[PDB]
Parts: sequence; structure tokens; C-alpha cells
Amino acid sequence: HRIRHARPSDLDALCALEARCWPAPLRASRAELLRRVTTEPRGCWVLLHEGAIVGATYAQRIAGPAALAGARHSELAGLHDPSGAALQLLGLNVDPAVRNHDFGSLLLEFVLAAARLRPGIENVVGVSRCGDYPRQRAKGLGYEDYVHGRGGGPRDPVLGFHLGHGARIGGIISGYRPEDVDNDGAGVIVIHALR
Repeated sequence: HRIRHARPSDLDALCALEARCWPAPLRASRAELLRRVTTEPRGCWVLLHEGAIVGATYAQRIAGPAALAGARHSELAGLHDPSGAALQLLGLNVDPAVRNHDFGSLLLEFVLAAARLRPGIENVVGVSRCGDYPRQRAKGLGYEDYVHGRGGGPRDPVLGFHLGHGARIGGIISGYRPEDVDNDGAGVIVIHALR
């Protein structure tokens, strides 16, 4: 394994990794993937396995956790605040063929460790999602109750990824990502406190 900063040359691999991790409606464009790496150059990392980019994390520095209120998924570049006290996770992709390596938790704990070494960063936040909500929507369960685990069943795997490491839920953004039908267009704010 080897983790390094993302470079504009990795764009073809970052798009290839994006296509394996997400279906067509949920894929970032080549322009957006380039927008992230060039806007926050020292805030994006790639994970190399067998000489290939099997993992990628994007992030930008914004004002704080409150800046995500009523934010759309596509209209996120405007939040960039280089003097802000919080680092926003724009994405964390791990190739589906390397899931048994637990590389996902490695990239997350790497970002959390790198953010605690940058002066001024107080929180690592992001707008997560639910991977198995439609099975609960058919049971009558609401999104907010399912997200907060008040339904009785186990926590959502995509949310439990951040909850398991130490993230607390910071709210739900209605209509955050209208093409994310499995989440009813919603988005869950997770907050990784650092101190």
C-alpha cells in the first residue's frame, strides 16, 4: 500500500475508479474530479495497490459544519474557505474488488489523522448517504428514524462507516442530491470531531 496526494495526471484513473464505485447517475464528471484535485491540491489522496489507484479521497476546507445547511451536491464549490476551521469530505471511493482489504477505514483514518495535523482544522464533516434505505422504506420506516437507528434494526452500512469511527449525525439535508433516489434525495451530515 502507498498513499500520496492526488495529481492531475491521475485523472483518467480517478474517473475509472469513479465508474467502478458508482452507477452512472451518481458518478462525478471528469470536470468535477479535476475541480476537486486542482482546488484543494493538498486535500486529496489516492491509495495505490498493485500499482493501481484503488482508493481516492477528496476534500476541501470550508467555514464550518453549519455551512452545509441547505447545500446541494452539485453546488458545493462555493463553500470553499481556505481560512475555515473544518474540512469537508467530498468523496471516499474504494474499488469494489478490494473490499476485503478494509482499505476504506484506512483512507478515513488517514484523513482524520492528516486533518488533526493541519493548523486550524477543527472538524472533518461530510454529507453521507444510506445504502439500504429502500428495504426500510417498504417497511414503512421513515428516513430520519432509519438514519438515527430508531427503527430497531442495524445501522446502515454506509452510515455506520462514519458512525463506527466516531462521527455524530449533524442533520439531514432535504433534496441534497435529487438523483439519489435510494435516499429520497436526502443527505446525512456526519461530523468527525477532532479534539
